[PDB]
Amino acid sequence: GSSGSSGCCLPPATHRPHPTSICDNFSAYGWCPLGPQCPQSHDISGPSSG
Ligand SMILES: [Zn+2]
Repeated sequence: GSSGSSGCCLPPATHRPHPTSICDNFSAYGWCPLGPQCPQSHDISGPSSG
């Protein structure tokens, strides 16, 4: 297929900070019974099925 722009992502100047541990509920489900207080991080990436 067509392809031009080589992704408008930030330079390698510095690698972004990585999480310590993602939750199990908010991870996929999206919601968590602990809310923001939850000790685990809640990062919504957006996986695919299939
Ligand atoms: Zn959680």
